[PDB]
Amino acid sequence: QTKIQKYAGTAMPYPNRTMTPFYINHLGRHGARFPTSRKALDKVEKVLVSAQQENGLTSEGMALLSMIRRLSRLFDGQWGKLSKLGETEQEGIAGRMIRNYPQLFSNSAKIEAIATYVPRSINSMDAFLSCMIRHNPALQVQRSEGKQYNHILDFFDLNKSYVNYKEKGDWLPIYKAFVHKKISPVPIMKKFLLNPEQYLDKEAEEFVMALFSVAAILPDTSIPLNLEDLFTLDEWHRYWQTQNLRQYMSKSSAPVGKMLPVAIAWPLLSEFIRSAQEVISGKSDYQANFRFAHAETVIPFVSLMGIEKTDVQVCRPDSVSVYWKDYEISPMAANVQWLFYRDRDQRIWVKILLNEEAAALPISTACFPYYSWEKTRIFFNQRIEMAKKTLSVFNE
Repeated sequence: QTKIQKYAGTAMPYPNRTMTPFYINHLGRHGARFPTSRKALDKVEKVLVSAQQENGLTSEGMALLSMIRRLSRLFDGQWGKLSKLGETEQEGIAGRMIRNYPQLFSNSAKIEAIATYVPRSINSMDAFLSCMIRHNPALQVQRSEGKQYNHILDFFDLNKSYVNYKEKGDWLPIYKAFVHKKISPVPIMKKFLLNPEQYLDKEAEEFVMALFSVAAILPDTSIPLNLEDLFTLDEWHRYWQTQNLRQYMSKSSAPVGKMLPVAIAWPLLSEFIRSAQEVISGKSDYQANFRFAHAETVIPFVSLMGIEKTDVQVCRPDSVSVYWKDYEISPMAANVQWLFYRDRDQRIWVKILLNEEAAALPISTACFPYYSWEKTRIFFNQRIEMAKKTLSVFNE
């Protein structure tokens, strides 16, 4: 809601969200989590400590060093864990689902959930499922997780050409030029350090970006401490535009990526269609399929679906933030739900929810937000055919 929250990008907490379908196809990111890496924290601490050693800290810098050390102790042994906020995010998504559609989860409905091998995704799964079961203990639940789901939930680690692009592709120099252009370190470091002009641009920029990283993740930890006022609103705006661009080029439909980051999600799109077709035909009689994974799963998946705006190909880096916004796609606990309906004449309609808001597809319908399942499935199969055609070029 607030501009400052939006500027946390994919580190933004799930936004406030406070007739009846026969099936629900779901994919959700884990809820809000702790930082996964101590790298930014340690870099901020090294710079401040070393400055404290040469009498180079302002008053606010000494206070900042004290605070950073406290965070280091509070984060210790918590890295990457689902936070209590992340638990409550899952409980709200689950709870709104069962209260919006209780017949679907009535009687002895059958649901299945899958997660990656990552504990925060599993703990998110269970927070979600415990809510379901508390509301209806007569639910039939199948719960599984692990590397057997790597191909549909973890494709971003398995595609060699994509891993190479992610680690050393042409988006890197663009991203680094964008950072140098958008971030002025010296005004920020003046708050904390005497003589910030004595710092080289490279270390000054690594310090500032590391500091942003620490401030950006703090609201996801449930620790009652905040660091947003380390920076002005305009500085957060600029930092966000750089992180938004990094996500868009490394994981979404930027021209520099040639759709390789998007194409790799096709097995999940294929899996989504198959599980719906099996429910529709009666081969399966699950009332819902839930899947718990990561931003790296959701972002290319939403782009591959073609949910409008999310697969735009912007040639100019400075224009991306106008057209593609990562906090509207992959906040914490980001999720995609497909709701299936059968009408009076047994026709099948699908409604697509991104973060619980109706999403548009570039096909026609006479009753938005409801789309013809036949037309939608035909469109998704074309998306998969295109993704495979893309992948045939980058076969390494």
